[PDB]
Amino acid sequence: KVFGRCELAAAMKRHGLDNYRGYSLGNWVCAAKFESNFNTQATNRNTDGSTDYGILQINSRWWCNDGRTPGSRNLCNIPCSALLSSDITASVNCAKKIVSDGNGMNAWVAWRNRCKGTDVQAWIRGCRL
Ligand SMILES: [Br-]
Ligand SMILES: [Br-]
Ligand SMILES: [Br-]
Ligand SMILES: [Br-]
Ligand SMILES: [Br-]
Ligand SMILES: [Br-]
Ligand SMILES: [Br-]
Ligand code: NA
Repeated sequence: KVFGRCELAAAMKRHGLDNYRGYSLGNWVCAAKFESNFNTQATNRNTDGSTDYGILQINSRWWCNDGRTPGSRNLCNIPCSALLSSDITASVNCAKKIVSDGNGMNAWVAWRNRCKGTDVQAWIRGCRL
C-alpha cells in the first residue's frame, strides 16, 4: 500500500509517533518519503547482504529476521515480512526502539541527509490533525 502524505501523518500520530523521543511529526513523514516513497512494500538489498524493509526501511542486520542475513540479530523480535503489511503497527513499534538506541533519527541515513535541519513542518502542512 502506498499511503498518501496526510493519511500517513494521521496513522503515525494514532500510533504515538508524533514527538516520540522529541521528534516532531514532520520528521517521521519526511523520513518515510525519502526511505520508501510511502510504500509499505518497499525492499532494498544492502551490499553487506542485509535487506531494508517497509515504510521506514528497517534493517535486517539488527532489527528483524529474514532468514538470509548470516550473523544478524532480531532485536525487534519480528519477521521482516511483518514490516511490509498495509498496517504500519509493527514498523512503528520497531522505529520507536531504533530511535531510542542512542543515535536518535541519525539511524536513518536519508533523514540525516535529506530531512535533518530542513523545514520538516511542511510535510504535515494542511493536514487535518
Ligand atoms: Br508528497
Ligand atoms: Br538470518
Ligand atoms: Br534469497
Ligand atoms: Br537478537
Ligand atoms: Br495503519
Ligand atoms: Br535524540
Ligand atoms: Br513538524
Ligand atoms: Na536479522
